Amino acid sequence: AWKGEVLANNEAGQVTSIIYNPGDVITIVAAGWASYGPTQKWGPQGDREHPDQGLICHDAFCGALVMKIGNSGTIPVNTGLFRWVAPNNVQGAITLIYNDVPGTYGNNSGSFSVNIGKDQS
Amino acid sequence: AWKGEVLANNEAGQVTSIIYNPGDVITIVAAGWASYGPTQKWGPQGDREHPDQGLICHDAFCGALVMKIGNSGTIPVNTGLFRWVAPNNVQGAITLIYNDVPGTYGNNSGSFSVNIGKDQS
Amino acid sequence: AWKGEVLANNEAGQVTSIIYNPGDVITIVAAGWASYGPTQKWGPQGDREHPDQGLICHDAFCGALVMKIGNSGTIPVNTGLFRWVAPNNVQGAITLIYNDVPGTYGNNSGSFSVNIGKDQS
Amino acid sequence: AWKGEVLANNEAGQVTSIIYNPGDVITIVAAGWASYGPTQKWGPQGDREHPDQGLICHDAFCGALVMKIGNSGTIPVNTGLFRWVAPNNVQGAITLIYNDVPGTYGNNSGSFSVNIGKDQS
Ligand SMILES: COc1ccc(C(=O)c2cc(OC)c(OC)c(OC)c2)cc1S[C@@H]1O[C@H](CO)[C@H](O)[C@H](O)[C@H]1O
Ligand SMILES: COc1ccc(C(=O)c2cc(OC)c(OC)c(OC)c2)cc1S[C@@H]1O[C@H](CO)[C@H](O)[C@H](O)[C@H]1O
Ligand SMILES: COc1ccc(C(=O)c2cc(OC)c(OC)c(OC)c2)cc1S[C@@H]1O[C@H](CO)[C@H](O)[C@H](O)[C@H]1O
Ligand SMILES: [Ca+2]
Ligand SMILES: [Ca+2]
Ligand SMILES: [Ca+2]
Ligand SMILES: [Ca+2]
Repeated sequence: AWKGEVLANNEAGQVTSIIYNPGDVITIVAAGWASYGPTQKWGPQGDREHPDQGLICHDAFCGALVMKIGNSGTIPVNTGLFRWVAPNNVQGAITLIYNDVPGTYGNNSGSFSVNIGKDQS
Repeated sequence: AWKGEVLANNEAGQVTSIIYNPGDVITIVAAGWASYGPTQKWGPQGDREHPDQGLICHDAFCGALVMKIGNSGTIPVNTGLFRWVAPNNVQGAITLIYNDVPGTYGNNSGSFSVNIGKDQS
Repeated sequence: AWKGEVLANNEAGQVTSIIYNPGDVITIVAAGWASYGPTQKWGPQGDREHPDQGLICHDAFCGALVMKIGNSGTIPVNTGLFRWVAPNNVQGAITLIYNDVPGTYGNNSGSFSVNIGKDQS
Repeated sequence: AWKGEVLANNEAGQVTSIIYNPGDVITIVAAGWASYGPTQKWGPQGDREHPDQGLICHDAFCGALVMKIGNSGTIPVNTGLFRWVAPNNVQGAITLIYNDVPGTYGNNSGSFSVNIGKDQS
């Protein structure tokens, strides 16, 4: 398994040791509090009231946890994924990223703690 | 494994099909949006700004997900637990409960979608 | 999980650390060479040519690996069981035993090396 | 997971659905009775008394279960593998094969029933 943190201010995102291969089943659990700028903080599902001004993932809220698998588009993680199979034909290293608008990470704060494991299959 | 909804207004809580036995390793993933009364909604970590006015779980925020195992006291769940082993001598049915003040659940709204599975041991 | 040795000359068999609980899924893998008396040796499936002269398990060959779960009768194991669920209402410690005729274990030799794990459920 | 039969008389072997990838933990359970020619039959550990006359796998007995992983050389399976990882730089499709001398498969009979699963990591 992999265990680490994802900083809200990291535009590049946090590379993990997990390589998603075809047929893999994985479980992700994410926790913690972070901000895209404001004083308030939000958990891994982010801020359901904030408008999307060009987020790196249009299928999750501003301040939510998202990922890429290899060269893929952004995929919502939020609080996690239970015994999940990639619905698309994606393969490769998982990178975790805080959902914010490109070029606006500098004022972000906080972090999520994240576990990723492969399940039986 | 078990998958189901934990209603915010369900004061008795949601009994699951999971019996926790000594040595069991479990994973929980919880998602969704709910309120203890206000117009706003919060995830399974609840509302970090809201004071404790007599919650069923003093170790989690108002609006968070908690559980009991058989006749245990409440245990925080929040977004979930990854390959978790019970610290205390506990056993029996896992029940999932929305964290609010007893007798104040009537004005609650939303639900959390929750998966629980036993892991390889 | 549990790992250990099942000696062919141990009429009581080997009590393992595994407590089989309702709903568990288990995997057993057994390996090695053992004898019920002759200079020849046989693997965990035993000797398919040998008549049953009062074996502890009538559903496996003489020299096979078998088990008991709590107060059950003998259940054939042979080379192992893959993601296996016990009959309804069978529960308790798993005991591994070499299949021979009671009172005839003293001339036995060799052992099976066995792994038992709980699988995801 | 994969489940299927490996015939003793199939020189090329049984190609499975399992692609072994770097990091994968696998379990195999093999069972059954087969012959390399004589009237006797042996399980997946094969015949410990038969000399090696140019077997496809010098590390296992004649009549044992063996495998190839992608372009690897033969690797013993015998009764199976419990939560096993392959050597570095061994990867690809698993093919299961009865251990005999090339060109001598036609007088073989019987089959092994095999299960292969990927385990939690
Ligand atoms: C207290 O935090 C904010 C309040 C409003 C905005 C807006 O930019 C905004 C702009 C609007 O019109 C131009 C608008 O509609 C009238 C609106 O509706 C609520 C919000 C952004 C932020 S944080 C700000 O968020 C962005 C991400 O969207 C970046 O993360 C930035 O670094 C943050 O400071
Ligand atoms: C070389 O070792 C043996 C040879 C024959 C027997 C028989 O008792 C036997 C008797 C038969 O008919 C009367 C028979 O006819 C089909 C047969 O066929 C192969 C074998 C047992 C044994 S080992 C002996 O085995 C027993 C368990 O069966 C005990 O484990 C004992 O300790 C061993 O010495
Ligand atoms: C070394 O391998 C053998 C040698 C001889 C035989 C016999 O068929 C045979 C025939 C006899 O009469 C004509 C006989 O007289 C009593 C005898 O004594 C033992 C054996 C079979 C085998 S198995 C052989 O194994 C190889 C692998 O090593 C191949 O799998 C082959 O296909 C098998 O036949
Ligand atoms: Ca920002
Ligand atoms: Ca309330
Ligand atoms: Ca004996
Ligand atoms: Ca042959």
